[PDB]
Amino acid sequence: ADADSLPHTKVTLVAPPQVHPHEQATASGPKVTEFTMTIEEKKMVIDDSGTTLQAMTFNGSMPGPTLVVHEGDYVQLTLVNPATNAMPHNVDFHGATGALGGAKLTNVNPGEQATLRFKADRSGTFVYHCAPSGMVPWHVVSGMSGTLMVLPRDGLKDPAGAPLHYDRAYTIGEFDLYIPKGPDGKYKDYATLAESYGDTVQVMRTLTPSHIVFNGKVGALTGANALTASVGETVLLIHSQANRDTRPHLIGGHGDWVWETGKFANPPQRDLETWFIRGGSAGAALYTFKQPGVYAYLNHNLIEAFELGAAGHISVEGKWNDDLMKQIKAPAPIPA
Amino acid sequence: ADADSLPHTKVTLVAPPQVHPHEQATASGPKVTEFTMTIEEKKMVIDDSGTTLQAMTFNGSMPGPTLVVHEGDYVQLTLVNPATNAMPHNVDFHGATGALGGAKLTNVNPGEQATLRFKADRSGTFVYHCAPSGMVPWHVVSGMSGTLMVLPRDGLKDPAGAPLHYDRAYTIGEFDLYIPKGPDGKYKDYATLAESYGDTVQVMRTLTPSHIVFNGKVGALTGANALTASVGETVLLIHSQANRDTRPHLIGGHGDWVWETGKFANPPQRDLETWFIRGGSAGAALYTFKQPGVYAYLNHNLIEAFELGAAGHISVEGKWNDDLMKQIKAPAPIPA
Amino acid sequence: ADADSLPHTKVTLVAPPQVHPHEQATASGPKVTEFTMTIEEKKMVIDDSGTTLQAMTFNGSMPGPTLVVHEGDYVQLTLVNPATNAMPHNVDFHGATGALGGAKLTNVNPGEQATLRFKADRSGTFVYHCAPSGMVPWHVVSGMSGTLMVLPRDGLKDPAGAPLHYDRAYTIGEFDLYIPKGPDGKYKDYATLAESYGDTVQVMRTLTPSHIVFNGKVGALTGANALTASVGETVLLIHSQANRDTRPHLIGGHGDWVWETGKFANPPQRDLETWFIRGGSAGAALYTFKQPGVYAYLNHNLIEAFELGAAGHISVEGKWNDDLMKQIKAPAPIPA
Ligand SMILES: [Cl-]
Ligand SMILES: [Cl-]
Ligand SMILES: [Cl-]
Ligand SMILES: [Cu+2]
Ligand SMILES: [Cu+2]
Ligand SMILES: [Cu+2]
Ligand SMILES: [Cu+2]
Ligand SMILES: [Cu+2]
Ligand SMILES: [Cu+2]
Repeated sequence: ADADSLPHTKVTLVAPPQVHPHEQATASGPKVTEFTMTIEEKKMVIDDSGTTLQAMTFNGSMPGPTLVVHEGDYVQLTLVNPATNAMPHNVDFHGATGALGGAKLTNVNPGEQATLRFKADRSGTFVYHCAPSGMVPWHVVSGMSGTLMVLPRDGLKDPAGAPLHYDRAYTIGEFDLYIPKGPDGKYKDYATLAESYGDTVQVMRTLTPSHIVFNGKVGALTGANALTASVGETVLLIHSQANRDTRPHLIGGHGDWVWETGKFANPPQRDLETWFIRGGSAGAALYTFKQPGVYAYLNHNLIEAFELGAAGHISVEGKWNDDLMKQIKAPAPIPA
Repeated sequence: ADADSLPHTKVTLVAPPQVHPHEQATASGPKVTEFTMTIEEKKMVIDDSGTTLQAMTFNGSMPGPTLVVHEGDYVQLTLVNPATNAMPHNVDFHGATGALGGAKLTNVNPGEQATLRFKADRSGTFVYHCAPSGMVPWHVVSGMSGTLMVLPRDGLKDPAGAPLHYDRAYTIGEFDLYIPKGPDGKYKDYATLAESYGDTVQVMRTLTPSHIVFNGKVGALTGANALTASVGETVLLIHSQANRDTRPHLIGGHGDWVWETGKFANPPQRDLETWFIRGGSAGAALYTFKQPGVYAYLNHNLIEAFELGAAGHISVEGKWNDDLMKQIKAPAPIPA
Repeated sequence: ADADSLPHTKVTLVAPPQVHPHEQATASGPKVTEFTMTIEEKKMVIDDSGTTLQAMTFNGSMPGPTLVVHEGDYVQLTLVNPATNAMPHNVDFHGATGALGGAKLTNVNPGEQATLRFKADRSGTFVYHCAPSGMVPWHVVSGMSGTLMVLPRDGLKDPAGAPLHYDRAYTIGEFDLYIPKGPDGKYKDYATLAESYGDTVQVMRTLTPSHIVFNGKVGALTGANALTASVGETVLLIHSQANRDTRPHLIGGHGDWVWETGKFANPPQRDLETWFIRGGSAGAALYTFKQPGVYAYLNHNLIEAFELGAAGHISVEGKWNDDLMKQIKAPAPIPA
């Protein structure tokens, strides 16, 4: 079980909301799984009015990509901070043990890279985020977080030990954003990342976000970018929030099996209407679709969802089942 | 199990905080349980200073009445929107599957009605609320929500499978309200429902409620309207919050058995001091009273309870038990 | 089991973050455990800029000391309100049954004392706090709360019934503070406790704390006051929040066994990254350290932790384990 003598394999990451190909149950023994990520500081448009955010990312996306391994594997990560960036970064994995999650060993300035290895000995969905000494909250709320999923080697199980299987996995990162407003009542636009600092920290101290978005912008998971599924398919919905609580709900569906604290050695709860992800954690839910149609997935503080942006769509094909729900009489004039 | 061939029965609903008569464990087979609700838009007084709210309700109350059925039954609801109302409404049941909880099939304008049927296949306490496209948060925080309780056919059980029974059930809906203040520092009073819209949405965006009330007003469950019980009685306390988290506590008592996520196929937790209802869900707790006296039931963010209004009273008759608690020496001067 | 015929023993309390000496598993039968606490109203400095708080305490500390007994014991407490204080106080134990937790029987004015006894029949960590009629939120957020820990007579157990043992226990009280700012943008300093009242209640109503501290001040658990442990030691971390939610996280570690609702008759959850303490409750977590180094323990809303103060340090001695984590390549220039 000395990692230096195990087989090494390289994985290619994919952008959210997809998750890279992987096995659930596996017959493999432990290995060293190698990953690479590159930091990207960039301005982005987060809404339909042109509001911008001076963002900081892992691999260009919010959230960063999901990494998937099995309990007992070793994660080997090369973190690259290109010289086009202006700030120093690092990475803290909540799934790792020691040295502030690895943040003490991965401090890279622009133009540097570093390589860390850690044993993934605990199963579950865990957050990873940047955490530079003295600038922690700002790097996290500007985009620097993602999920590491450590599956049990035997796959997911229900409370009685029966196997659970998913057909598709989707990853959703939810981000509370603090965009300053100027004296004319409009959101401010900054020329550089450093310029946004001072106004931004003052808005963070009110504890009131201007916007709360799934995957980088208002409406990111709607229209042509909605998630897709069919009747009879089982989906795994991974949800991460690295700084603030959230309470996910699928309108028209449920959480058939949910790990709200996200740790797969504990039994899941069933039939949930709305579950709770603690700020600084990732959780997971399974659902098998039984009816076709458009579904909304959102934070069930409804003001956060519909006024501030934390909502997305799932578009599901198949045949309608009148035994589960039926319109007995359509809307019509009250009888006189 | 085709609902068109099952026996149909009509139920008469009662106003909160009572719950309509029902069986716990039952020997009946599945049936179609028919209900009717009528929407009422009305101005109400929510506090002792005369502050009003341009409210929207189901059946005239906040919360709407609790509906009770058994797992495997079908719920058939006729929703009536009278022509005295000004807005369109609908209903989303978190306990149902498909068509946005039934909201896509129940869109009624003033002067219309519609009838929906759905299978109640999952046990637990679930929220139901209005959800009109583009106006969701406003209809919910103005009053439009209630609870649907789906009991297991065998009644409630503890973690080891032993039967649990309640003598009385009470339903509490908790509502975060966003009442705008004018330039003189006083709360505004609006002539019509539509006029309150624009100021109200601006207060919702701060995420800071002006008031947080149980059942429609500050002090609704105090004085002559306090809940009542006696020593040795077991009560079921159902608590719903359709938009914001809350953390219920019984001062002087406990939660003997609690389902905080509200889903009866999961084992309850015991001996809780304070539990947690996620915004967009209903939960339930059982308690057997052992001491007489006045008890307070409240949201244990104490500022929310005592400054903003989220607190109520339970008045309990019976005999005091000095083995559980005894005053050894009453307040007296410190000995010199 | 008549408490008047049981053996009585007096315990001497210690200041947080330590906990008074006690047994875990015990062969003793029930007893009456006697404690004394004295109230102290005092001004304190809570940060490095000189900001003061007109505070109210139990025994001079925030939080008050942790009291430890075993399930079935009786707690006998003498509460003393010295005549140097200006206000009336009392105590509500969430672990007790009846008379508003004992608050109806312990109303002491300055110059008075009173003695209460109650059966500790439910195991777990429970909050105790002051609760004077009409002034409840203010006495609690000014400092008046602590934890009562009721251990099972057989000690802590895992979900399968296996014994769990801790080598050290630490108690952390987290306090949301509402310090008013004057017209010059600086925090106000008050000559007396009564003078702070009116400005303070207005800040409480915004629901936005100015500061959120562990054990009385920003940086209380850092530097020479950091908590200490060694590799291989198992620590019990007790965390109380009497008014507002919090979400504890150990950077570089985990919660090996956690009771987030704090009630030891329920099975713990394992491998948690971040857990959740409901406002108005205390919870507990166990962790066995595997790596040496400085660890941070904090509220994982990172703005609350690093901008408002809710963070502390644990300093751990021992030998580094490269099989759990290893730096493969230190930060260096990207290869060209
Ligand atoms: Cl919804
Ligand atoms: Cl209380
Ligand atoms: Cl952290
Ligand atoms: Cu960074
Ligand atoms: Cu973290
Ligand atoms: Cu409506
Ligand atoms: Cu809903
Ligand atoms: Cu007091
Ligand atoms: Cu309390």
